[PDB]
Amino acid sequence: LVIWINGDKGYNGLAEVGKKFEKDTGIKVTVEHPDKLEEKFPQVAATPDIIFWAHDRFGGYAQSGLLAEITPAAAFQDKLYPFTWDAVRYNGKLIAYPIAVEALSLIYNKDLLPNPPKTWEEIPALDKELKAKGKSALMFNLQEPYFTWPLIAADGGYAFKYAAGKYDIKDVGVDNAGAKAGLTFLVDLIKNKHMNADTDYSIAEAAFNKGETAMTINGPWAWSNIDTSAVNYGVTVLPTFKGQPSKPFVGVLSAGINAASPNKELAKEFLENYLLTDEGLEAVNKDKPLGAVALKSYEEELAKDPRIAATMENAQKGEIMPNIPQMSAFWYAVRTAVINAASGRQTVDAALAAAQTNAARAAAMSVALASEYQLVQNAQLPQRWSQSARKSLAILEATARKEATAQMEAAGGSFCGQFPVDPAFKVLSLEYSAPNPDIARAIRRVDSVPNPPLPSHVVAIQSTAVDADLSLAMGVSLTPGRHTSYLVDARALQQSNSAAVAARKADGDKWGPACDEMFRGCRCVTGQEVVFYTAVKEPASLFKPSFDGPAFRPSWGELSGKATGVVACVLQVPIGKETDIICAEYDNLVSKGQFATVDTVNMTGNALIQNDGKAISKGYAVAHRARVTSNVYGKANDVSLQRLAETVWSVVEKRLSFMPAYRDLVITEQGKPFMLGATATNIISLTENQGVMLHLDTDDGVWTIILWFHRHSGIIAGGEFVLPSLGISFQPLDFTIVVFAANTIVHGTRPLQTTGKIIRWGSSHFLRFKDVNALAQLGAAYGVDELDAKQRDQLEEVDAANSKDGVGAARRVASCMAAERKAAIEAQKAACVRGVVMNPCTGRMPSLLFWQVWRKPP
Ligand SMILES: [Fe+3]
Repeated sequence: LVIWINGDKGYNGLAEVGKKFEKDTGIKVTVEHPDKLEEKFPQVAATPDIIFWAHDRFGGYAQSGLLAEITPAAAFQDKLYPFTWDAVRYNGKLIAYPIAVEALSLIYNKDLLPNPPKTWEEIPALDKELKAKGKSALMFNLQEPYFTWPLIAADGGYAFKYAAGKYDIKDVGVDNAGAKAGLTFLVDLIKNKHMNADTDYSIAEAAFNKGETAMTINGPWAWSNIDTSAVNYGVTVLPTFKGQPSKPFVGVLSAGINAASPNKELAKEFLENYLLTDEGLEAVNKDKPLGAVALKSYEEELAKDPRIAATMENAQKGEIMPNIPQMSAFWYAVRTAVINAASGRQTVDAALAAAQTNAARAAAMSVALASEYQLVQNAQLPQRWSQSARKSLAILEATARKEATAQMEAAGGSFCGQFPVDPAFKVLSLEYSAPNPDIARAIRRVDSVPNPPLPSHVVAIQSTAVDADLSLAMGVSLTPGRHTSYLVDARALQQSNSAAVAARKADGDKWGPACDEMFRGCRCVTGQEVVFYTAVKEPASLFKPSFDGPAFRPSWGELSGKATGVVACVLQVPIGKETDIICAEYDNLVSKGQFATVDTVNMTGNALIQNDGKAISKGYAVAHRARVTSNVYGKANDVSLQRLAETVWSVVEKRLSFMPAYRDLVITEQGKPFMLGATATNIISLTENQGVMLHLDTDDGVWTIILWFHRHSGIIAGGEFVLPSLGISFQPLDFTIVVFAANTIVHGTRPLQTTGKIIRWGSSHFLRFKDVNALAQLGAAYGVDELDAKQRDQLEEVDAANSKDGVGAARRVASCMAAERKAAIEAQKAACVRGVVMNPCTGRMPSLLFWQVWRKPP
């Protein structure tokens, strides 16, 4: 049993609970507190056995089938308050165990305020009295609607209408009279000087803990801090409004079991019998406060503390937070409404009118986007496969193999350019000659060892008929008679990915002994053109093929009941006109200073570096400046970048016809202007004789392109590109390109040592989706073509400020532009503007595309 829980909880106490579990049963409990837990669970669970989080996010996990249905006996359900069970019900089924209950309360300073107001209506009078002594009645975080909603909801008003175990995303309750009344009262307190419309979390928490305000509104997480102050304080029921209870949202900390866990009946034993007990929860409570708990017996003990009783009281008068993803539409719309109404930028009536309409609209769009993503993940390539076609293609491929074999006889061997290719050997070092100003040419194998065999989960395809089947179905067309296709068992690929990551961690995040051991089992494919397909078995996983898709009849029976997908392809580009163009643009952009140094690696392309406050258009800072300062042609670098991306993309697409289909599928109309030309590339890297640790990428597109070329002569040892879960590695020769699914295939580059002046230039062409989303969003807010003018303006205003009042005054102006840009992006992001299609579950692109289902019934 592996359990993840947040770092601000009592995990060591929960680890003690796990220790009492390993004594009675011979089962160890290991408790991690991973960072970024909110988002890291839905990313990894899609591909711990127990997860500890607020119930509201578990509805989303349930929609994605990341949780097990919990089946407690009605005798165990009686140990817990019934509302806490509603917290953990998605679509009629129980999806987690309730642990703790949490809601806002009224917190008051006893010395300033022995009898706290029962009602909101007596607060302005009470602020009068307090104002005499230079103190305020009430100060709380007005910036986040989680805090102001209790008041707004009191007289009616709700997020989404609950009915028949479901939230109706179309029925928003922001706009009614009850809500208007509540918000009107809130802004009235501001317009009568009682509350300051600027007050946030920190301001309110400072003021109360120093004795400047009599009351604050906060939750149990805040008690610790007050405990360190000179304040004598209580915690009580929230004030009523028009005689109704303030209605705060209730968050129920819950424990859900992973749907992909083999450990279901022994996590059920652990949580029902070792944590949900008085000694179980107290163990955890000693480590860290829980506030109110769901377990009736222990709650009765904690309720002896008035603060805890007050929490449960406010919780029972409140509303349980909807466990659906569309709460984000609700929150953003209401946050804007409250900020506007409180600043006088809108009438209360106008603010809630717009919030209602916007939330409804955004909630609808998010559902539309979820259904569209499914069609993206399930989309098929234009059909070229047929039994006649694959037979025809196999003949053609078979003819090409005889030709290549005759060429190989006539020439005395196999060659990639001038480099001798012999798969009996593994190329550990190699020599390049630079006889002219063109690219240095790979000429001679220097060091070698016998070439390791393929690992057992990777098979070379021998049959031309099978070659044809995959080629047609997968949009791959490698050099006829001069390539090798491989099939990789999908389960073993995922296991080997984890082993590779483990090795890199054990080596201390570098190429060390564990990575080297793996490398020694990697077979060399230097000088080869190859493709790897992974085959997913029908469940009857890291990869998500739809087994409801159309099926083809394979000539190979072993493919039946499986789906294939392209995970990697190595091309050897013949030195010529395209390599001239590509290499020239690198040289142009290097000379003209258009590569920015980053976290090392140089980058160029259509970035949006938000850390640069004054950035408001596509490209790195040097690119913004070159458009303005040039005295010949302002778009020159943009022309050079587009030719660079398009020439690489063209060379790749000749061989891999799925690539344009992937481009057309994932780039939205709003994203197209921010790609480099008609490609799926928006960022291009450049490295000089550099290795990189084994890793998966996370926030890139489905496939990434990597290329290399060489400048002077000399010898390179090491520097192989390694794909350890595919069991292969290679030295880049004249112009090697790899196209691969970098979010799902571990990959890295070993350190190099050189003799002579030789430079190996490496370059990744990839889709960094955050930049294209932010830019698509800026395009929506300002107009695509207006960005250049805005960039030109913002550069002048900042230079003027720097030229007039110094660096600090300039960075103040940048800071101003950043906040304005941030506001514009946020509003478009909330209106669901996107540059790319993304998994709403993961916030990432799909793990692969264009799965083909094979079935051979008899
Ligand atoms: Fe990478």
